[PDB]
Amino acid sequence: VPVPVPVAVSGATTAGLRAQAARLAGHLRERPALGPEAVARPLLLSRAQRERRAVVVAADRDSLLTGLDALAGGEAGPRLASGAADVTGRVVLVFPGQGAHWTGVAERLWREAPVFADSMARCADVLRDLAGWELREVLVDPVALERVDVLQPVSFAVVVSLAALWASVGVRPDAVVGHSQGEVAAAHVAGALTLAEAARIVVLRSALIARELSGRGAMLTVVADVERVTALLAGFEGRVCVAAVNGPASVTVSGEDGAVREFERVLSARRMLRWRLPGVDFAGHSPQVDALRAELLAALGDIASREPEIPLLSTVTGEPATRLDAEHWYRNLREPVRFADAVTALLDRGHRVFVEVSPHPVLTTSVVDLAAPHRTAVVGTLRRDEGGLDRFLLSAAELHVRGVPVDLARHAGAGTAEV
Repeated sequence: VPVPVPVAVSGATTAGLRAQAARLAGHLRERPALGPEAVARPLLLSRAQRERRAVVVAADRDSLLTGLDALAGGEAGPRLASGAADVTGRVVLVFPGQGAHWTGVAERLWREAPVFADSMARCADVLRDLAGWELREVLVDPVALERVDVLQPVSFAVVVSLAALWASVGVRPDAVVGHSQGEVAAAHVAGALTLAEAARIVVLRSALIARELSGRGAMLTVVADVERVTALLAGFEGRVCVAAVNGPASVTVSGEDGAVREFERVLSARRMLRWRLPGVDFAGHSPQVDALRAELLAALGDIASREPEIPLLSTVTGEPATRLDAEHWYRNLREPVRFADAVTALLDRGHRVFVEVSPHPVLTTSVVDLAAPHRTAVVGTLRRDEGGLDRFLLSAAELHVRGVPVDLARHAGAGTAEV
Protein backbone atom coordinates (compact mmCIF):
# COMPACT_ATOMS: atom_id res chain seq x y z
CA VAL A 1 0.00 0.00 0.00
CA PRO A 2 1.55 3.32 -1.06
CA VAL A 3 1.87 6.09 1.52
CA PRO A 4 0.38 9.57 1.01
CA VAL A 5 2.68 12.51 0.48
CA PRO A 6 1.92 16.24 0.31
CA VAL A 7 2.79 17.54 -3.20
CA ALA A 8 3.12 21.31 -3.02
CA VAL A 9 2.91 23.92 -5.83
CA SER A 10 2.66 27.69 -5.66
CA GLY A 11 2.66 30.93 -7.61
CA ALA A 12 2.66 34.67 -7.06
CA THR A 13 -0.98 34.71 -8.29
CA THR A 14 -3.83 32.22 -8.58
CA ALA A 15 -3.37 32.07 -12.31
CA GLY A 16 0.35 31.36 -11.80
CA LEU A 17 -0.56 28.65 -9.26
CA ARG A 18 -2.92 27.02 -11.77
CA ALA A 19 -0.35 27.14 -14.53
CA GLN A 20 2.27 25.56 -12.24
CA ALA A 21 -0.20 22.73 -11.60
CA ALA A 22 -0.70 22.19 -15.33
CA ARG A 23 3.08 22.22 -15.88
CA LEU A 24 3.71 19.61 -13.19
CA ALA A 25 0.94 17.37 -14.51
CA GLY A 26 2.47 17.68 -18.00
CA HIS A 27 5.89 16.75 -16.64
CA LEU A 28 4.48 13.69 -14.88
CA ARG A 29 2.62 12.56 -18.01
CA GLU A 30 5.91 12.79 -20.02
CA ARG A 31 7.52 10.55 -17.35
CA PRO A 32 5.23 7.60 -16.71
CA ALA A 33 7.37 5.95 -13.99
CA LEU A 34 7.52 9.12 -11.83
CA GLY A 35 5.43 8.96 -8.62
CA PRO A 36 4.39 11.58 -6.01
CA GLU A 37 6.94 10.15 -3.57
CA ALA A 38 9.76 11.03 -6.01
CA VAL A 39 8.92 14.68 -6.44
CA ALA A 40 7.31 15.76 -3.17
CA ARG A 41 10.45 16.49 -1.08
CA PRO A 42 12.15 18.84 -3.59
CA LEU A 43 8.87 20.69 -4.23
CA LEU A 44 8.85 21.65 -0.60
CA LEU A 45 12.54 22.05 0.18
CA SER A 46 13.95 23.34 -3.14
CA ARG A 47 11.15 25.70 -4.34
CA ALA A 48 9.96 29.03 -3.00
CA GLN A 49 6.53 28.83 -1.30
CA ARG A 50 4.80 31.79 -2.86
CA GLU A 51 1.72 33.87 -2.19
CA ARG A 52 -0.85 31.47 -3.66
CA ARG A 53 -0.36 27.88 -2.59
CA ALA A 54 -1.81 24.39 -3.11
CA VAL A 55 -1.09 20.91 -1.92
CA VAL A 56 -2.36 17.65 -3.36
CA VAL A 57 -2.14 14.83 -0.85
CA ALA A 58 -1.61 11.72 -2.91
CA ALA A 59 -0.12 8.24 -2.59
CA ASP A 60 -0.03 7.46 -6.32
CA ARG A 61 0.32 9.05 -9.77
CA ASP A 62 -3.31 8.79 -10.82
CA SER A 63 -4.61 10.49 -7.68
CA LEU A 64 -1.92 13.20 -7.94
CA LEU A 65 -2.82 13.83 -11.57
CA THR A 66 -6.51 14.01 -10.66
CA GLY A 67 -5.71 16.68 -8.05
CA LEU A 68 -3.40 18.66 -10.32
CA ASP A 69 -5.88 18.67 -13.22
CA ALA A 70 -8.60 19.97 -10.83
CA LEU A 71 -6.25 22.63 -9.52
CA ALA A 72 -5.16 23.65 -13.07
CA GLY A 73 -8.81 24.01 -14.03
CA GLY A 74 -9.75 26.00 -10.89
CA GLU A 75 -11.95 23.22 -9.43
CA ALA A 76 -12.09 21.83 -5.88
CA GLY A 77 -10.97 18.30 -5.10
CA PRO A 78 -11.19 15.98 -2.08
CA ARG A 79 -7.41 15.86 -1.45
CA LEU A 80 -6.58 19.33 -2.75
CA ALA A 81 -6.03 22.26 -0.42
CA SER A 82 -5.33 25.78 -1.74
CA GLY A 83 -5.22 29.24 -0.33
CA ALA A 84 -3.63 32.63 0.10
CA ALA A 85 -0.47 32.54 2.17
CA ASP A 86 -1.37 35.53 4.25
CA VAL A 87 -2.04 34.44 7.80
CA THR A 88 0.08 35.58 10.71
CA GLY A 89 -0.38 35.39 14.45
CA ARG A 90 -0.27 32.92 17.28
CA VAL A 91 -1.62 29.34 17.28
CA VAL A 92 -4.42 27.82 19.38
CA LEU A 93 -5.19 24.12 19.74
CA VAL A 94 -8.89 23.64 20.41
CA PHE A 95 -9.99 20.43 22.13
CA PRO A 96 -13.64 19.45 21.65
CA GLY A 97 -15.97 18.05 24.25
CA GLN A 98 -18.73 15.73 23.13
CA GLY A 99 -20.12 14.93 19.72
CA ALA A 100 -17.02 14.62 17.54
CA HIS A 101 -16.13 10.96 17.98
CA TRP A 102 -17.06 8.39 15.38
CA THR A 103 -16.79 4.65 15.80
CA GLY A 104 -13.61 3.25 14.32
CA VAL A 105 -11.63 6.51 14.39
CA ALA A 106 -7.99 6.15 15.40
CA GLU A 107 -7.52 2.55 14.27
CA ARG A 108 -6.38 3.45 10.76
CA LEU A 109 -4.17 6.27 12.03
CA TRP A 110 -2.58 3.93 14.59
CA ARG A 111 -1.55 1.73 11.64
CA GLU A 112 -0.34 4.62 9.53
CA ALA A 113 1.41 7.17 11.77
CA PRO A 114 4.06 6.03 14.25
CA VAL A 115 3.91 9.17 16.38
CA PHE A 116 0.12 8.77 16.80
CA ALA A 117 0.56 4.99 17.39
CA ASP A 118 3.09 5.76 20.11
CA SER A 119 0.91 8.27 21.88
CA MET A 120 -2.08 5.97 21.70
CA ALA A 121 -0.01 3.09 23.26
CA ARG A 122 1.14 5.45 26.04
CA CYS A 123 -2.58 6.26 26.61
CA ALA A 124 -3.47 2.57 26.54
CA ASP A 125 -0.97 1.88 29.33
CA VAL A 126 -2.47 4.52 31.60
CA LEU A 127 -6.05 3.48 30.81
CA ARG A 128 -5.32 -0.27 31.34
CA ASP A 129 -4.04 0.58 34.84
CA LEU A 130 -7.22 2.59 35.59
CA ALA A 131 -10.21 1.23 33.67
CA GLY A 132 -9.13 -2.36 33.01
CA TRP A 133 -10.01 -2.46 29.32
CA GLU A 134 -7.73 -2.31 26.27
CA LEU A 135 -7.88 0.99 24.31
CA ARG A 136 -7.27 -0.47 20.84
CA GLU A 137 -10.02 -3.08 21.24
CA VAL A 138 -12.62 -0.54 22.26
CA LEU A 139 -11.88 1.79 19.29
CA VAL A 140 -13.95 -0.31 16.91
CA ASP A 141 -16.71 -1.44 19.34
CA PRO A 142 -19.92 0.61 18.73
CA VAL A 143 -21.58 -0.92 21.77
CA ALA A 144 -18.78 -0.04 24.20
CA LEU A 145 -18.56 3.47 22.69
CA GLU A 146 -22.13 4.29 23.61
CA ARG A 147 -21.07 3.93 27.24
CA VAL A 148 -19.91 7.27 28.68
CA ASP A 149 -17.26 5.65 30.88
CA VAL A 150 -15.62 4.11 27.78
CA LEU A 151 -16.25 6.93 25.26
CA GLN A 152 -14.84 9.78 27.33
CA PRO A 153 -11.51 8.15 28.09
CA VAL A 154 -11.19 6.86 24.47
CA SER A 155 -12.04 10.33 23.19
CA PHE A 156 -9.42 11.85 25.51
CA ALA A 157 -6.77 9.41 24.26
CA VAL A 158 -7.53 10.16 20.61
CA VAL A 159 -7.33 13.98 20.97
CA VAL A 160 -4.17 13.91 23.09
CA SER A 161 -2.60 11.62 20.48
CA LEU A 162 -3.71 13.84 17.63
CA ALA A 163 -2.06 16.74 19.42
CA ALA A 164 1.18 14.76 19.57
CA LEU A 165 0.92 14.08 15.84
CA TRP A 166 0.44 17.83 15.13
CA ALA A 167 3.52 18.54 17.27
CA SER A 168 5.55 16.09 15.23
CA VAL A 169 4.90 18.25 12.10
CA GLY A 170 5.87 21.40 13.96
CA VAL A 171 2.41 22.64 14.87
CA ARG A 172 2.59 23.50 18.57
CA PRO A 173 0.12 25.60 20.51
CA ASP A 174 0.89 29.09 21.81
CA ALA A 175 -2.37 28.67 23.81
CA VAL A 176 -4.98 25.96 24.31
CA VAL A 177 -8.73 25.85 24.95
CA GLY A 178 -10.81 22.80 25.77
CA HIS A 179 -14.59 22.59 25.63
CA SER A 180 -16.13 20.56 28.53
CA GLN A 181 -14.06 17.25 28.83
CA GLY A 182 -11.66 18.80 26.27
CA GLU A 183 -10.42 21.05 29.06
CA VAL A 184 -8.71 18.05 30.69
CA ALA A 185 -6.92 17.19 27.42
CA ALA A 186 -5.97 20.88 26.98
CA ALA A 187 -4.56 21.00 30.51
CA HIS A 188 -2.42 17.93 29.82
CA VAL A 189 -1.17 19.24 26.44
CA ALA A 190 -0.35 22.59 28.13
CA GLY A 191 1.81 20.69 30.66
CA ALA A 192 -0.41 21.32 33.76
CA LEU A 193 -1.24 17.58 34.14
CA THR A 194 0.62 14.38 33.51
CA LEU A 195 -0.98 11.93 31.09
CA ALA A 196 -1.69 9.68 34.10
CA GLU A 197 -3.39 12.35 36.16
CA ALA A 198 -5.47 13.73 33.30
CA ALA A 199 -6.57 10.20 32.41
CA ARG A 200 -7.51 9.54 36.03
CA ILE A 201 -9.73 12.61 36.07
CA VAL A 202 -11.50 11.64 32.83
CA VAL A 203 -11.88 7.97 33.88
CA LEU A 204 -13.22 8.72 37.40
CA ARG A 205 -15.58 11.53 36.27
CA SER A 206 -16.97 9.66 33.28
CA ALA A 207 -17.59 6.51 35.34
CA LEU A 208 -19.47 8.59 37.95
CA ILE A 209 -21.56 10.20 35.18
CA ALA A 210 -22.35 6.73 33.80
CA ARG A 211 -23.42 5.47 37.27
CA GLU A 212 -25.55 8.45 38.35
CA LEU A 213 -26.60 10.52 35.30
CA SER A 214 -26.61 8.31 32.19
CA GLY A 215 -30.20 7.59 31.12
CA ARG A 216 -31.57 10.66 32.95
CA GLY A 217 -30.79 13.44 30.47
CA ALA A 218 -29.92 14.65 27.05
CA MET A 219 -28.09 17.59 25.42
CA LEU A 220 -29.06 19.53 22.34
CA THR A 221 -27.12 22.04 20.25
CA VAL A 222 -29.11 24.78 18.57
CA VAL A 223 -28.21 27.03 15.66
CA ALA A 224 -29.06 30.30 17.41
CA ASP A 225 -27.55 32.80 19.78
CA VAL A 226 -27.85 32.63 23.55
CA GLU A 227 -30.26 35.61 23.71
CA ARG A 228 -32.61 33.86 21.37
CA VAL A 229 -32.32 30.46 23.13
CA THR A 230 -32.89 32.07 26.53
CA ALA A 231 -36.09 33.72 25.26
CA LEU A 232 -37.34 30.40 23.95
CA LEU A 233 -36.56 28.76 27.31
CA ALA A 234 -39.36 30.85 28.93
CA GLY A 235 -41.43 28.30 30.81
CA PHE A 236 -38.62 25.76 30.92
CA GLU A 237 -37.03 27.25 34.07
CA GLY A 238 -35.43 24.39 36.00
CA ARG A 239 -36.26 21.93 33.25
CA VAL A 240 -33.98 22.76 30.33
CA CYS A 241 -30.98 25.03 30.78
CA VAL A 242 -28.15 26.62 28.77
CA ALA A 243 -25.12 24.35 28.97
CA ALA A 244 -22.76 25.98 26.47
CA VAL A 245 -22.33 29.20 24.52
CA ASN A 246 -20.06 28.28 21.60
CA GLY A 247 -20.65 31.25 19.29
CA PRO A 248 -23.34 33.42 17.74
CA ALA A 249 -24.92 30.45 16.02
CA SER A 250 -24.23 27.61 18.45
CA VAL A 251 -25.73 27.20 21.93
CA THR A 252 -26.23 23.91 23.71
CA VAL A 253 -29.03 23.11 26.21
CA SER A 254 -29.43 20.28 28.73
CA GLY A 255 -32.10 18.49 30.74
CA GLU A 256 -34.26 15.41 31.16
CA ASP A 257 -35.09 13.72 27.79
CA GLY A 258 -38.80 14.49 27.83
CA ALA A 259 -38.20 18.11 28.71
CA VAL A 260 -35.62 18.47 25.94
CA ARG A 261 -38.11 16.87 23.49
CA GLU A 262 -40.63 19.56 24.51
CA PHE A 263 -38.06 22.20 23.77
CA GLU A 264 -37.29 20.59 20.37
CA ARG A 265 -40.98 21.09 19.46
CA VAL A 266 -40.62 24.78 20.23
CA LEU A 267 -37.62 24.92 17.88
CA SER A 268 -39.16 22.80 15.14
CA ALA A 269 -42.32 24.95 14.82
CA ARG A 270 -40.04 27.93 14.41
CA ARG A 271 -37.85 26.23 11.71
CA MET A 272 -34.72 26.32 13.83
CA LEU A 273 -31.86 23.94 13.32
CA ARG A 274 -30.75 21.67 16.20
CA TRP A 275 -29.43 18.18 16.96
CA ARG A 276 -28.86 15.95 19.95
CA LEU A 277 -25.21 15.53 20.96
CA PRO A 278 -24.02 12.09 19.95
CA GLY A 279 -22.69 9.87 22.75
CA VAL A 280 -24.44 11.87 25.43
CA ASP A 281 -27.20 10.36 27.57
CA PHE A 282 -26.91 12.74 30.46
CA ALA A 283 -27.76 16.29 31.33
CA GLY A 284 -24.28 17.80 31.49
CA HIS A 285 -23.79 21.31 32.94
CA SER A 286 -27.21 21.18 34.71
CA PRO A 287 -28.45 21.04 38.31
CA GLN A 288 -28.49 17.17 37.91
CA VAL A 289 -24.73 17.49 38.42
CA ASP A 290 -25.13 18.86 41.98
CA ALA A 291 -25.83 15.37 43.38
CA LEU A 292 -22.43 14.14 42.06
CA ARG A 293 -20.32 16.79 43.78
CA ALA A 294 -19.49 14.99 47.01
CA GLU A 295 -18.56 11.64 45.36
CA LEU A 296 -16.55 13.45 42.65
CA LEU A 297 -14.54 15.50 45.12
CA ALA A 298 -13.85 12.34 47.18
CA ALA A 299 -12.80 10.28 44.15
CA LEU A 300 -10.54 13.01 42.73
CA GLY A 301 -9.04 14.04 46.10
CA ASP A 302 -5.92 16.16 45.71
CA ILE A 303 -5.09 16.77 42.06
CA ALA A 304 -1.41 16.67 41.13
CA SER A 305 -1.06 19.67 38.86
CA ARG A 306 1.36 22.39 37.98
CA GLU A 307 1.34 25.76 36.24
CA PRO A 308 0.56 25.38 32.53
CA GLU A 309 3.63 26.04 30.42
CA ILE A 310 1.42 27.86 27.89
CA PRO A 311 -1.80 29.74 28.51
CA LEU A 312 -4.82 27.55 29.17
CA LEU A 313 -8.02 29.57 28.58
CA SER A 314 -10.65 27.80 30.70
CA THR A 315 -14.18 27.32 29.46
CA VAL A 316 -15.31 27.33 33.10
CA THR A 317 -14.45 31.02 33.45
CA GLY A 318 -13.63 32.20 29.91
CA GLU A 319 -10.33 33.37 31.44
CA PRO A 320 -6.79 32.05 31.97
CA ALA A 321 -7.05 29.15 34.38
CA THR A 322 -6.09 29.28 38.04
CA ARG A 323 -5.83 26.27 40.34
CA LEU A 324 -6.69 23.07 38.45
CA ASP A 325 -7.95 21.35 41.62
CA ALA A 326 -10.82 18.93 42.23
CA GLU A 327 -13.32 21.82 42.59
CA HIS A 328 -12.22 23.08 39.13
CA TRP A 329 -12.90 19.68 37.62
CA TYR A 330 -16.34 19.60 39.22
CA ARG A 331 -17.14 23.05 37.83
CA ASN A 332 -15.90 21.84 34.41
CA LEU A 333 -18.92 19.47 34.50
CA ARG A 334 -21.46 21.60 36.45
CA GLU A 335 -20.98 25.04 34.96
CA PRO A 336 -21.97 26.10 31.43
CA VAL A 337 -19.18 25.97 28.87
CA ARG A 338 -17.93 29.45 28.04
CA PHE A 339 -16.32 28.43 24.74
CA ALA A 340 -17.17 31.65 22.83
CA ASP A 341 -15.72 33.74 25.66
CA ALA A 342 -12.48 31.78 25.70
CA VAL A 343 -11.99 31.97 21.91
CA THR A 344 -12.82 35.71 21.98
CA ALA A 345 -10.20 36.27 24.70
CA LEU A 346 -7.65 34.58 22.44
CA LEU A 347 -8.63 36.61 19.35
CA ASP A 348 -8.14 39.78 21.44
CA ARG A 349 -4.59 38.64 22.22
CA GLY A 350 -3.43 38.15 18.64
CA HIS A 351 -4.28 34.47 18.04
CA ARG A 352 -5.17 33.85 14.43
CA VAL A 353 -4.55 30.11 13.81
CA PHE A 354 -7.02 27.61 15.37
CA VAL A 355 -6.52 23.87 15.02
CA GLU A 356 -9.42 21.73 16.25
CA VAL A 357 -7.83 18.54 17.49
CA SER A 358 -10.73 16.22 16.86
CA PRO A 359 -12.06 13.28 14.90
CA HIS A 360 -14.55 15.55 13.13
CA PRO A 361 -14.93 19.33 13.26
CA VAL A 362 -17.63 20.39 15.68
CA LEU A 363 -16.46 23.85 16.86
CA THR A 364 -14.68 25.23 13.73
CA THR A 365 -17.77 27.02 12.42
CA SER A 366 -18.08 28.83 15.75
CA VAL A 367 -14.41 29.79 15.69
CA VAL A 368 -14.88 31.10 12.14
CA ASP A 369 -18.00 33.10 13.24
CA LEU A 370 -16.13 34.59 16.22
CA ALA A 371 -12.94 35.41 14.34
CA ALA A 372 -14.59 37.77 11.80
CA PRO A 373 -13.39 40.10 10.56
CA HIS A 374 -9.77 39.04 11.23
CA ARG A 375 -7.59 37.11 8.83
CA THR A 376 -7.42 33.57 10.34
CA ALA A 377 -6.71 29.97 9.47
CA VAL A 378 -9.14 27.55 11.11
CA VAL A 379 -8.78 23.82 10.47
CA GLY A 380 -9.79 20.51 12.01
CA THR A 381 -7.85 17.26 12.01
CA LEU A 382 -9.88 14.21 10.94
CA ARG A 383 -13.42 13.83 9.53
CA ARG A 384 -16.12 11.19 10.01
CA ASP A 385 -15.12 8.09 7.99
CA GLU A 386 -11.80 9.75 7.05
CA GLY A 387 -9.31 8.62 9.62
CA GLY A 388 -6.19 8.08 7.50
CA LEU A 389 -2.80 9.80 7.52
CA ASP A 390 -4.00 11.25 4.21
CA ARG A 391 -6.76 13.18 5.97
CA PHE A 392 -4.34 14.35 8.68
CA LEU A 393 -1.92 15.62 5.99
CA LEU A 394 -4.69 17.44 4.18
CA SER A 395 -5.44 19.32 7.42
CA ALA A 396 -1.73 20.16 7.80
CA ALA A 397 -1.81 21.32 4.14
CA GLU A 398 -4.74 23.59 4.92
CA LEU A 399 -2.40 25.44 7.32
CA HIS A 400 0.55 25.46 4.92
CA VAL A 401 -1.48 27.04 2.12
CA ARG A 402 -2.42 29.94 4.43
CA GLY A 403 1.26 30.58 5.24
CA VAL A 404 1.29 28.95 8.65
CA PRO A 405 4.58 27.10 9.44
CA VAL A 406 4.13 23.35 9.34
CA ASP A 407 6.70 20.71 8.56
CA LEU A 408 5.00 18.93 5.65
CA ALA A 409 8.46 17.65 4.61
CA ARG A 410 8.36 15.27 7.59
CA HIS A 411 5.93 13.20 5.55
CA ALA A 412 7.14 14.04 2.05
CA GLY A 413 9.49 11.08 1.68
CA ALA A 414 13.01 10.93 0.26
CA GLY A 415 12.56 12.03 -3.34
CA THR A 416 15.39 13.67 -5.26
CA ALA A 417 13.54 14.02 -8.63
CA GLU A 418 13.57 17.66 -9.79
CA VAL A 419 11.30 19.99 -11.91
